Amino acid sequence: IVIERPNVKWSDVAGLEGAKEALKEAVILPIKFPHLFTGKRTPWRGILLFGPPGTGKSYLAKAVATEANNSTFFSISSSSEKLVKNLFQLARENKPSIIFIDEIDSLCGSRSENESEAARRIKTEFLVQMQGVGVDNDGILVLGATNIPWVLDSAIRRRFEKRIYIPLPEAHARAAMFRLHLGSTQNSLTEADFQELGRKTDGYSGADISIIVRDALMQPVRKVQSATHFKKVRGPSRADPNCIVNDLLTPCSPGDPGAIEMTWMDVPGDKLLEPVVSMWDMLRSLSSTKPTVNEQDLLKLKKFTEDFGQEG
Ligand SMILES: Nc1ncnc2c1ncn2[C@@H]1O[C@H](COP(=O)(O)OP(=O)(O)O)[C@@H](O)[C@H]1O
Repeated sequence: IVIERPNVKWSDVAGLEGAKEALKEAVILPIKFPHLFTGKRTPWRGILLFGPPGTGKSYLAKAVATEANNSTFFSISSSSEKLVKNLFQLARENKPSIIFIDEIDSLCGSRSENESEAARRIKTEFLVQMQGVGVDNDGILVLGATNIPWVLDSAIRRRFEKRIYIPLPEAHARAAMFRLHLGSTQNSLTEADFQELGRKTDGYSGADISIIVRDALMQPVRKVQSATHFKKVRGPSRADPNCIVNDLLTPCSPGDPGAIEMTWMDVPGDKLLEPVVSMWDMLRSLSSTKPTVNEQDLLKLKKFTEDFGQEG
């Protein structure tokens, strides 16, 4: 449904050097330098991003969605469904355009034979759109995401000539994801800290880490809400940062010199000085969270890789 353009720069996507290049070569260059991809170099029709969950598929998708030079981006997902015909339409009308279908593994059921009457109808609607009588020769590419690609139907799988794997982040990659998600928020983690976190999250996916930071990140909020005492520290003016004040209030332990008796209720709106997210927090946040992506994922996944190679 969403017909937007996001703001996820390659920089934000950590790791995935090759995915990045592979996607530049098949999506961005053909757009910028059309004369280069004519004749025998017509870019592939559909790319299929696949691999363990939370490794970057959807995310990376938005990356190309931003790096698409005004080349309108269309995104749909698992959700009278002739609206498929309708999607490709506005797409051809606005070429060059991209189509991203998250978790394409939706329309299928190649395990326990999950079968529906008209879902067999929904598939073929699009399964036909791939060629089109009125050739969509246009600069239109179809992106497909999936964490369970083997359950895919050869019918669709084989309309994606170029397929890309999206792996579990390596060390350096993790570290950056910690710094990235932390964003520009007040904290106190040193480089050596990120690297140490990177080393600790061995085997975690990118979504796992994001789930971690989003938690630790909320640590200074809890401390402020659940506090019982507040010191009276000195720090930047809430209304004008470059003007220190010796007036701000910050939550602190009852057993601390300068500890006033009162909760956030009393703390004025513009005198609150929040704590900085710390390494002790991220670690506590890391502990109560364990990697989900087990070897089966890569196991039944390694299969698809070998037994299907390209041409799907
Ligand atoms: N390689 C990555 N770089 C930065 N963030 C990532 C990466 N992979 C996953 N994430 C995080 O997880 C989310 C995207 O998950 P995707 O949508 O990548 O999961 P799927 O890959 O869809 O399971 C984003 O919100 C992002 O914060």
